[PDB]
Amino acid sequence: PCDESAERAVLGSMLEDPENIPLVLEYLKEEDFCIDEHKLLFRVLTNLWSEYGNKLDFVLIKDHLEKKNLLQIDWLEELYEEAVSPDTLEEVCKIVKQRSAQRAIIQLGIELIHKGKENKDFHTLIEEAQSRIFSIAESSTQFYHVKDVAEEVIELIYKFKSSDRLVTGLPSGFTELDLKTTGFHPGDLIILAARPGMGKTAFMLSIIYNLAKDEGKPSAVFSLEMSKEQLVMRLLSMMSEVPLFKIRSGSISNEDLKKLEASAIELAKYDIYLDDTPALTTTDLRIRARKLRKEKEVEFVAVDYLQLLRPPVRKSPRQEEVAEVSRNLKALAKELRIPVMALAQLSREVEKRSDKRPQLADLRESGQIEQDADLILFLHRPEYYTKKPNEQGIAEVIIAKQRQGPTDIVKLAFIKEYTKFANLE
Amino acid sequence: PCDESAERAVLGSMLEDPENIPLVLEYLKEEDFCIDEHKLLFRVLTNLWSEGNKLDFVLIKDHLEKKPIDWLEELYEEAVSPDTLEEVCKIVKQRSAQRAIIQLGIELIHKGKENKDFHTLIEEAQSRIFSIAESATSTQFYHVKDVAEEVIELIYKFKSSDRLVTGLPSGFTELDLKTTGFHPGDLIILAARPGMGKTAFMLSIIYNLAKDEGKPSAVFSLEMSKEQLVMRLLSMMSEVPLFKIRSGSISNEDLKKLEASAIELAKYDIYLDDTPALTTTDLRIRARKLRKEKEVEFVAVDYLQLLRPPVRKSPRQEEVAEVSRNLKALAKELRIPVMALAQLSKRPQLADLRESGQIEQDADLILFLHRPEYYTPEEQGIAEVIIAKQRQGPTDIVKLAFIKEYTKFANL
Amino acid sequence: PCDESAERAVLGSMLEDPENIPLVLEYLKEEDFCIDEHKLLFRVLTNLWSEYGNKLDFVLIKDHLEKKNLLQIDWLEELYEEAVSPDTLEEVCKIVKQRSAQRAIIQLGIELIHKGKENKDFHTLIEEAQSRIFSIAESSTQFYHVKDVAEEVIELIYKFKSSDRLVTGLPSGFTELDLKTTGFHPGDLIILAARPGMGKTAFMLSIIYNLAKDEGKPSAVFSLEMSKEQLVMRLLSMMSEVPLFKIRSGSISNEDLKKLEASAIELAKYDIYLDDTPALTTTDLRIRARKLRKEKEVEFVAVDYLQLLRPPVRKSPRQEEVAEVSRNLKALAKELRIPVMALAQLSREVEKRSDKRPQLADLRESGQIEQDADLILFLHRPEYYTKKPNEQGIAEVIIAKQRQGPTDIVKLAFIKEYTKFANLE
Amino acid sequence: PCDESAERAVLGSMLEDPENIPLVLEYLKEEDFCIDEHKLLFRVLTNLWSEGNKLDFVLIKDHLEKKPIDWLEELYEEAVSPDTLEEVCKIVKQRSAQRAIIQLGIELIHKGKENKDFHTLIEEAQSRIFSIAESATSTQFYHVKDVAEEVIELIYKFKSSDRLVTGLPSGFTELDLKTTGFHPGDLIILAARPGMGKTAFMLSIIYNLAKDEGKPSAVFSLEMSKEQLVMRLLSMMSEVPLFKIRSGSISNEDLKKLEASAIELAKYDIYLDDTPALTTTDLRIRARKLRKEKEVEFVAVDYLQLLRPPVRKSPRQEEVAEVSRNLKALAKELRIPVMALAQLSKRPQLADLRESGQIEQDADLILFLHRPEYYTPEEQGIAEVIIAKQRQGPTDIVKLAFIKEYTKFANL
Ligand SMILES: Nc1ncnc2c1ncn2[C@@H]1O[C@H](COP(=O)(O)OP(=O)(O)O)[C@@H](O)[C@H]1O
Ligand SMILES: Nc1ncnc2c1ncn2[C@@H]1O[C@H](COP(=O)(O)OP(=O)(O)O)[C@@H](O)[C@H]1O
Ligand SMILES: Nc1ncnc2c1ncn2[C@@H]1O[C@H](COP(=O)(O)OP(=O)(O)O)[C@@H](O)[C@H]1O
Ligand SMILES: Nc1ncnc2c1ncn2[C@@H]1O[C@H](COP(=O)(O)OP(=O)(O)O)[C@@H](O)[C@H]1O
Ligand SMILES: [Mg+2]
Ligand SMILES: [Mg+2]
Ligand SMILES: [Mg+2]
Ligand SMILES: [Mg+2]
Ligand SMILES: [Sr+2]
Ligand SMILES: [Sr+2]
Repeated sequence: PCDESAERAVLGSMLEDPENIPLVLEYLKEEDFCIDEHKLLFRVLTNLWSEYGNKLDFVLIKDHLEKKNLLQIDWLEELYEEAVSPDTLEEVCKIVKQRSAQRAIIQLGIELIHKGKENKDFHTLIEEAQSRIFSIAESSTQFYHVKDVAEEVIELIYKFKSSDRLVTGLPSGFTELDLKTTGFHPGDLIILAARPGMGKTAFMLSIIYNLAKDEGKPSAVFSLEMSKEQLVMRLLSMMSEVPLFKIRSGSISNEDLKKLEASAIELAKYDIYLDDTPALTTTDLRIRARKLRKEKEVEFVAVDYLQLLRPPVRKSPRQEEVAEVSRNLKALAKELRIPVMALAQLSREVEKRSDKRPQLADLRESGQIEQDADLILFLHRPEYYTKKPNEQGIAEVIIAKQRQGPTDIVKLAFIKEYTKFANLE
Repeated sequence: PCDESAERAVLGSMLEDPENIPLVLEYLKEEDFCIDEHKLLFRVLTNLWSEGNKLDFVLIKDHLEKKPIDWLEELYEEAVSPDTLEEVCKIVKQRSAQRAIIQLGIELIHKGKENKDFHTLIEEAQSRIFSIAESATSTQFYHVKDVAEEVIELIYKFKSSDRLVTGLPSGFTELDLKTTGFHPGDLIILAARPGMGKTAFMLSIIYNLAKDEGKPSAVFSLEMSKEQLVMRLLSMMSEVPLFKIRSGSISNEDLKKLEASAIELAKYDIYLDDTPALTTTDLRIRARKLRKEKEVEFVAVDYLQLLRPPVRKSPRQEEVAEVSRNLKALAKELRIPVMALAQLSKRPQLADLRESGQIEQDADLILFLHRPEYYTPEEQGIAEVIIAKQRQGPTDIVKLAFIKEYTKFANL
Repeated sequence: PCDESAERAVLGSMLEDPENIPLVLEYLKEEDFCIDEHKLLFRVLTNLWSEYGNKLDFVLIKDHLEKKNLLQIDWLEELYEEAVSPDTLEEVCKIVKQRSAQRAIIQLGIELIHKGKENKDFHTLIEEAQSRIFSIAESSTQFYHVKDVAEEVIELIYKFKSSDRLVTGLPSGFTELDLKTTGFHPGDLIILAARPGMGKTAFMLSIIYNLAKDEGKPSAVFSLEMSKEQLVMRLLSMMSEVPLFKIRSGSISNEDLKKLEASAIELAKYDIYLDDTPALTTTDLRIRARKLRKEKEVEFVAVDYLQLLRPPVRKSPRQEEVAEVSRNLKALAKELRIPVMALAQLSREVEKRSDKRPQLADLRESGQIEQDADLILFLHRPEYYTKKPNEQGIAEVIIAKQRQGPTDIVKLAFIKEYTKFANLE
Repeated sequence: PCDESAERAVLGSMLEDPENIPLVLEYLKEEDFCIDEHKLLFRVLTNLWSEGNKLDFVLIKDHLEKKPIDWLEELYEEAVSPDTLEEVCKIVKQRSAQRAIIQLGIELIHKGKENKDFHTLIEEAQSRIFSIAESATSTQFYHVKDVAEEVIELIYKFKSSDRLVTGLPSGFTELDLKTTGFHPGDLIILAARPGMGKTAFMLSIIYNLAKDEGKPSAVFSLEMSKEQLVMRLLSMMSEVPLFKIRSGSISNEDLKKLEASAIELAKYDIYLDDTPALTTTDLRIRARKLRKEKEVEFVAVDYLQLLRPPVRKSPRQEEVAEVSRNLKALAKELRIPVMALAQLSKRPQLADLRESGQIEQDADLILFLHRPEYYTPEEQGIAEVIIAKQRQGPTDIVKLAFIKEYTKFANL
């Protein structure tokens, strides 16, 4: 009817890292604990976290205990030992919650029988039972009346009205796309989806370069696909307009080198953070993105690419794993209050159709990703298909999903040599 | 917890006077009696009314001929005054109500004892608590006599009402004409290709419902944020295009319109929950509470494929079909119409929907949306609402106006 | 090697509700219990249930304990507390049985080694081992010789011979179908299967109406699809011949109302019980059907419809769940000793064939339902398909499975307006 | 538990006289000896018989040339009288039998210790107990010499028998002619579309088997009740149509015929189990006991798809194929022919059966039933039995008569 070993880890994980506390607070409340010992500890830490926030210590906790007189400590240290990982922490919180809910239900049953054996009004008992089951149901996210939501929406309209910006939110750097898309707003998820070799990795690089150079803003990229050196080397080729194949092959002119050196200096000026760790769990990416957001102030985060990410617990069907990863990414974007852009790859059936450009259906094949991506961009290169079209050297960016406006298409220039996207005229 | 003597006196009093029996029949029924012998005598006495009204001891014998005469005569000796009787009838009912509660208590303990996801346990616990609260009896079967009378009263109400529609109106006159309306306990499915304006059509329905019918509604938006959704509706009301809103391109004339729309919308009662992925069980639990607390007469879910079952099924279609069944069960339980939106992979037809996991079989009403201008020609400003399935019978089509910029539906 | 917590619940569940005892008796025997304490309790209750049957109390049990002197009681009350649900009861009985069987096997092994170390005849030991494993195997349903079965069959033939009935068993109300089908016999499962909108819900209503009116017999319907009000409202339309669409729309003439009122009076005369609970588990339906059979005496039960029912434990493939539900329904029909009729829906592929009528294969698509349904009926409306056939207003009932006779087809009249089936001429 | 000296004397006695060795060879074999040295000397001595019959010490040396001579001479000194020898041979065998039992005991403990469904544990426990009981030795391998002699004896029995059929006859002469018959340890599959009379054909087989061959049979009827099935057979015997039986339409002349058929059927030994859904493991356990207790020489299962494996498999075909393998294993273990009926989704052919989960590969014999009148013409009263697969080789077809009303099969 209860599990202590579980509660032990919940309290312990809260002791070692304070940040863990809120996470537990979302999952649990003081009274899912069977032990009064634990309910007190849950209470004091819950209060302590708000007052001291992140910098909560063990000596500081001890001093607070002494002032209260609540304390009489080795046990606390033992609990600290018992600390468990964030993923396991979520797991043990869940099992604690289920036991608690089970206890609560059985208790209601016991009471109703007792009340029933005694003589009381039927209406009173059932209404209270309704209230009690409602309370158990509440213990999480609730319903919102339109009046409260309306007030926040109006405030958002005010901020848009009061802005001096041609494009609200972070600009992409590509004028026609940037105008019709209205930009990248804080807390939304953007999806750049294209077939392999369509230049989405390059497009990401163009975006982050344009952001750092023109807007003077820092960005972060998790590159699961290519190493940080390859990413930077490609970027230098984009800046200096020295062909990438020559750089990698090792054939360069002294004049070409000086151009590359200068490009390196200018790039060093810009603030850009790279993580090339090959396969990250959503939990891993979340942790890294959190701290990177705190230490460095990043207004944009790119993940390349989506399919390379994996859930903390693997499932058998592929689609559920993707859909889960997507759902987390959107959750992260909101949490960080910055735009998050995830890249995605398209399956073979895209090119089996006579149109040869991407469609919404092609993305579905990967899962129910679309449901919460606030903007969806496709990349297409007809040229990719063959030599012949006299068109070539051009690439088209399709705007499959917008919250603001209708479906539209934007044509831009793409130079295969330097792997650089540029505005047409 | 029942009394043989307290109710036993009810039977005696019924034997003595045949005018006593309708009085007890009003207060209590056969199920409330603890003893089979009392229930049986209660049964025959109630049935005695139809087919001699006042023969007080020889129809008793007559009933015995087709079916303890000394014993009932002993019961005859035990009887009480009519003022006495109402009191003892009340105590018989409460003891019966007591049993129902105790039974519920035992069941609730059992549920806790079982092994299920706690959400499931909470969901199943709510259903039993609500059913017993409504019925006052553990048993859910109803004799047709009781149902028939209630139906007749309902028929009176339908006749005496000025139609329009006996069910909840969409706000669109012609569609509302072909459909009886949205009745309590049925599932309505709005299915269309992406960008056909089904999300907007839902907003139009709930808005028209709130303003004209003064009725509360609930929307579960799995796709777009509660904030995102609301701006939409404000855009529909004030007729200011979303692109202008966001761009910062708007003017003061635009604003005040948006503010007024915000005030007007705040007047209406509409509840929103945006949870990115809901299980059907979560949704019923939440809708369960929302129906009790705020009394919402309509529920919209956007959209269907975003929902998932408590236990995952294979591969897809069965999982989606499972969701449909759950929503239907929700509509039945909450006794309100529930509308779920669905996405589709010339016009659209039923076959296209079947590829999506065969929802058509569990649905009481199916609506499609089609916008010929979206495919792109010929002069047009219109979008058509198709009815694939109606419990009544015929498939029919309703045109309506659609404004691309405001994403607003209107009667022609 | 054993589980007490399990045995605790088995005894407890028997204490609170006597009816639970036989269920346990089917699953378990006195000696699957590791505790002598439990074996005594199992023994006394097993004996007690037969003598007192359903009305077995706690004071009465205590008095019996005292007369025996077996008793010396708080523990018994604690056991009563420990009572578990019917579904869980089945689950814990299973785990008790497995431990018991495991113990039994290991014991045989121990003995054989002991016997082996000692000097005994090989033939004697192995034969006894064969006997012992046979006993474990027995502890459930056995083989029946044809001689015993023949005697019961002959008795059934006698009852058919000695009957004054044109149709033995419950009549359907439709003369041609009723004659060739020979009727609905006690303890068999009938399946009415048709595509959505083919009028099976209406056909059920016709059957139950005809039963109550003509034969003066009570019936029960579990309507998972439509509410009790909708079901009754439709039925009133069938009786009064007032079109259903007018009733629901609210357009009626005072003359039409009086007809409806009279129909309500006549319907109130008939005994029909309705349960509109939306999704029932097989366990739920079984419990309700049991008590409804005991309190009210119902000779017919209809379930509309099959796919809406669900097993106590959900499985991943759909077909296994259906097949399980079917299997339970047949088991219920036998148990209740009354005919049980379940309605089933047919998938899209029925109308993808040029014949456009249902076939046995169409039903298979839903699972191995057919294996035990004692009669299978299909409904077909060619008219449903289009206006044109000059035929219309007619519906055909196909007799796919019969135990008595060959495959046959019966044509009947169907009025779309009133949603009523009627005999043709 | 063996004795070096007790058996050691057996070896000595074999050294002394070459007429002693066939006496011990009759009682015991090489496996019964505890020591490798004894087994090896036993081996060479047994093989010494074929290729000098009576050289008592120099073939010993001869065997040593191609392969402890002082030691065996010590064994030579230890020997005993021929009456003595039979006794010590008996004790060697029993100690050996002892070991087999103890080994079985250890294994049985292990099985209990493992984690499986208890039915599985009981099934696996039975198989080991039966094999050791039959073999008297833990090991199941047999040298071909022993098998060859048994085969030869069997060949004698086949030759000296008046055929007809060396295997179990169906009752239908021409079919029985083309098939050797139903032999012990093989799987026969009767596959046909619904209503082709495969259930009836089975009843005809088991009836003809019981009446003429005086042999017991077992049927697992998963589809129809034991009562339902039996009436059928009574209908077949008395030639009274089922529709008349049930309708109450029958006459006294009909009855007595049914009663006589009931008496005649009661004379025959036939065992029925109707369990709606059986696992294959349950079926073997039950058939295991039924074969031992009542000694049934034939088993029929109606029908195949209704069976299910101990562990569920995906999606379907593999699950069904698994069932086939299990039944084959059952036929092998019980050493009797096992016949399973199957349903099919011009004539019917092997391809149609393969769609059903590829049973053809595990089956020793495959029979199809076809009734051209059922499809409906031309004058006809006949149904054909097709052989798709025979271990011998050729596919062939056998006509037979079929009476629609009695559902009865007969020779033309
Ligand atoms: N190292 C390289 N050398 C030469 N051309 C390249 C190189 N990398 C990419 N390209 C060209 O430019 C495009 C770059 O796209 P890429 O970076 O592969 O995006 P994605 O990750 O979507 O495949 C490719 O289509 C290819 O034609
Ligand atoms: N500013 C605009 N100009 C033109 N069309 C627009 C504008 N804003 C929205 N739309 C159109 O309105 C439609 C909204 O449909 P929506 O309700 O989102 O459909 P669904 O519910 O299927 O997602 C989109 O198809 C979009 O093309
Ligand atoms: N409320 C109604 N109003 C008008 N016609 C109806 C109504 N309900 C059913 N019908 C007609 O009569 C038939 C009733 O069948 P229905 O009750 O839907 O059985 P099922 O459950 O098999 O679909 C339908 O085919 C339809 O044409
Ligand atoms: N009274 C009857 N009149 C005509 N045909 C009948 C009668 N009774 C049974 N039959 C036929 O006999 C056949 C019985 O076949 P059956 O052994 O059940 O086949 P299966 O084993 O494939 O189920 C059915 O096809 C049925 O049509
Ligand atoms: Mg890439
Ligand atoms: Mg939408
Ligand atoms: Mg229906
Ligand atoms: Mg059959
Ligand atoms: Sr109290
Ligand atoms: Sr001993």
